[PDB]
Amino acid sequence: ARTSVTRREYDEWLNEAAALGRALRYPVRPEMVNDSAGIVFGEDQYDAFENGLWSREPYEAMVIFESLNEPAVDGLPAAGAPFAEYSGLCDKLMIVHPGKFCPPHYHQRKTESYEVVLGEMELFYSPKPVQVGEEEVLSFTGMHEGSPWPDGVALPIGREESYAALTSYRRLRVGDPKFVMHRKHLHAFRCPADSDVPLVVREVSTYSHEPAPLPDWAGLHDNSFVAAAANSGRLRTAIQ
Amino acid sequence: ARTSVTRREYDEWLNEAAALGRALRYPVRPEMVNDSAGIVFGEDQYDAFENGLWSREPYEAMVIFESLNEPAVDGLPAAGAPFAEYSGLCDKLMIVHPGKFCPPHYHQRKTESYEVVLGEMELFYSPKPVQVGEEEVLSFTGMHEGSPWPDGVALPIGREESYAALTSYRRLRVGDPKFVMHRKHLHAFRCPADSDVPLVVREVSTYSHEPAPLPDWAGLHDNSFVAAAANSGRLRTAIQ
Amino acid sequence: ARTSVTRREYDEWLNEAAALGRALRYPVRPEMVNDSAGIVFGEDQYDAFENGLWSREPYEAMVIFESLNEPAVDGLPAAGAPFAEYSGLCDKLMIVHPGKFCPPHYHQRKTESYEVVLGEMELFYSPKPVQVGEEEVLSFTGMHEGSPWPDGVALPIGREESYAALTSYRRLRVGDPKFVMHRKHLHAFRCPADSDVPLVVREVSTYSHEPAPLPDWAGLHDNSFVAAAANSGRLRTAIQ
Amino acid sequence: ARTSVTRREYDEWLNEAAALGRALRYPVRPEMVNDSAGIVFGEDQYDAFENGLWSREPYEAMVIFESLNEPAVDGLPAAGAPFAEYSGLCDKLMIVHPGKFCPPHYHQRKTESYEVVLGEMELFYSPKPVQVGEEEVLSFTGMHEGSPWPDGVALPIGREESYAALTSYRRLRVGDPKFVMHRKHLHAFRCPADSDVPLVVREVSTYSHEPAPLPDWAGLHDNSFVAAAANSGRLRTAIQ
Ligand SMILES: [Mn+2]
Ligand SMILES: [Mn+2]
Ligand SMILES: [Mn+2]
Ligand SMILES: [Mn+2]
Repeated sequence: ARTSVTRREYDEWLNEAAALGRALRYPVRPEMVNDSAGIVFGEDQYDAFENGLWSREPYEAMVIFESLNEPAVDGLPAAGAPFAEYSGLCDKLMIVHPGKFCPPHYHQRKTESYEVVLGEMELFYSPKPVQVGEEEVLSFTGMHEGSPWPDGVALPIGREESYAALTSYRRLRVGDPKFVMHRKHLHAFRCPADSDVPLVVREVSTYSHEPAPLPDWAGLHDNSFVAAAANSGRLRTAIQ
Repeated sequence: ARTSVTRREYDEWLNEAAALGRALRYPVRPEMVNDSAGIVFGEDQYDAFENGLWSREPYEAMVIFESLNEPAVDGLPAAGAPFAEYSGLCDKLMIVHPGKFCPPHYHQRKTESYEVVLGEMELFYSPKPVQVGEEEVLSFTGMHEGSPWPDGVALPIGREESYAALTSYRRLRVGDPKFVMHRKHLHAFRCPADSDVPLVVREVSTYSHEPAPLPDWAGLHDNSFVAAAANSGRLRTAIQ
Repeated sequence: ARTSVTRREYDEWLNEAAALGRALRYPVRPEMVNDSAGIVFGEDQYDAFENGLWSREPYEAMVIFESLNEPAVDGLPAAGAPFAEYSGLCDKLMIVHPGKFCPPHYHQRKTESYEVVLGEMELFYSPKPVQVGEEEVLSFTGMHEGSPWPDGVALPIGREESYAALTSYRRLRVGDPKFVMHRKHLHAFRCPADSDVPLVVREVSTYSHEPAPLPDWAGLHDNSFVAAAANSGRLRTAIQ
Repeated sequence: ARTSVTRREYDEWLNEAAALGRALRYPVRPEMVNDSAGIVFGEDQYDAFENGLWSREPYEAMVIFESLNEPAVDGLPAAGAPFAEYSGLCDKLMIVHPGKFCPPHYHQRKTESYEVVLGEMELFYSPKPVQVGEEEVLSFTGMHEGSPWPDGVALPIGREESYAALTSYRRLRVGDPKFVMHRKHLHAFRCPADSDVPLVVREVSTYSHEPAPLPDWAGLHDNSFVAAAANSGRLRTAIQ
């Protein structure tokens, strides 16, 4: 069971990913292609590189080039500081290879939108949000129900369970309408294992908190993954 | 002095603009190409169509295809409703022809980011925000100073003044970093008059209020144009 | 019945076409955007501009940006001069708006290939080549049969006849294999009248003779259009 | 000294190259992505894979997706068969990684054109053609002189000499005019070692003879590489 990705493996992975992005017209500047864009969700997932990203095997891994992550604090009424973290502007391109996933997780503050740039995205999610604290929350459009998963979705071994709660399915393609994923909703997507290209999608969402706009913003955790193993990973990718 | 755009003029304008968008890989669906995307800022500006969009003359006009404008209310703490309008997710592509402008204006709630897809964008703005009400506002990164205007920027006749306060300049190109324009800041951009293609840019910003997420969101005006004439226009484009 | 295209009409037509080209990644340099790229096939066809290129009306018109047209004479054996004209390298992008056609014609020397860049191309042609002279010609792969025309192909009024001989149909899309159109074959294509974007296609073919590589190449006519009217046009477009 | 490329190495190499192609809008169909597109020029060059394609090391290797290679025999006068091989239509996209080369070689029949799709191409060539046989050859535009090589062009070890005769230099970029390379001219290009993306270029040339349009076309060799070692390779790539 591999426990890390080699330097060559990582660089080629993010270097191909970077060029594929620019071609697809995304402003990926070298500053952004770094030892953090490449993500492996868990020590169990480093086996993704035992056969390669073109192996078509079910693993939790991806690359994320972030071009923007504006807090949007400036100009906001002082009385809005308490809730300023539920706002903000994040823009990032994500690259997922055939068969690979972006593990089941939900965000307390972040609300995301998806725009397929290349390939097809099989989105999985829970139509019901999670009750984060006894506090009262607003409603409006919520998350619709969606469709039944298509047959044959191979899930990473040992993470089979983390997908249970994500009953709703959705197939987003290039050209489709923008898809909104409200905070507090369990989501996860994958690139069809039999894809001919890597899934590529522009994520326009609210601020991305990653472990100072405001003092109370200091190291906030906004990523909550079902499978605990995934949590010990998103933090960084072990590169030899 | 023409006082409206003919049906053919408008359709060709938005239909070229629509195709140009899809080619540049923006998800412009026909639903979005409507009698509203095409905007003429003021009765004084319908003269843009006397010689055409490729006349290279200084006029205030543009097309905006909006793919997303999510309120981001769902999942927000009830106690955040008062400030929920300062958040939200808007995604739109804008097309500005050579010599044309997006008139001087500022938003009280909206914070924008720019990503040049095609061409070059000559951004003009005021380094100081405006004092909207006696209420207290937050700070953090603010707006940097920028550079002096390049010589020879022809401004639309009769609107010469509205650009005065926008002393800071900036030339954003394809590939450059995401450019953030904080709310309360006077902004305005143009496509260089001697351009060979239309300027095209992806605007990722906070919710765009246009004349119901929450009761108090009912018909909110978040667009404040310097030149009053521009105001009586953004509302709609007179098409014969 | 309009008998010419105005300067603004022409410029806007080729200027939108030019930018759409670069966006689709075709090397359209300004030298190429000239008073010749825009083509109207016959005086009967200037009525295309009566309602516009977005009229969706059946007319023979198009724009052709030629990036290459190499004779490929250098390095060729002296003994090959007689047949050097059937060789050469031409590279051009073509833009056809919804409902418009590229009139029925055949080339004696030129053999073309099509690559759909944007939109869909409805190709019409004759499965049998024409007997040009009593001279003996070679064979090999020839032109396959193809399919029946789909219902509802509106043809330009008065040119209805010139399409008779082109019984074979073919719908080429972006991604499809390269389609080869051998010389001596009657062809003509159009952009589906109900298209949402202009048809755009990369034509890679042999040398394009337009009214000196070799003395005998001096002003050669390699374009032979069925409808006589089309012939007196391809020469130039009447611009006011 | 590695003497072959592993299955995974090969696949990932061509799989990334294939998707990069489609993104840049080239019609790369799966049939085209095969155990031949990936090319290693010589057993001395398999060490390219010891550190990877992103090693930035000087090696002779590349991938070539061929979409068209029409003989253009059909419709040609019987009396033209002797010279039909100097004609034809080849269309292919080529992918060269940072620091890698396309070894010095010349073609007796083929004449090529280059169009940079992505990156920058540093083309090297000899301004004088080679005298292939006592036969007489035609002339017209020939090959201009060009420029001095830029300092610091690292050449693959052991092949340093094969570049000597290619004294003329040229830097072709996206948007530049079509570049024509006449047959009988020694050429070779590379992607700048410090490139951020792989060089990608559309090669539109005459028929590409690879070891039956006409009987005398049977297995013709039109590729003549300076370094002998390169010749024993282009034939096939050793994959474990
Ligand atoms: Mn997420
Ligand atoms: Mn604005
Ligand atoms: Mn033709
Ligand atoms: Mn060659």
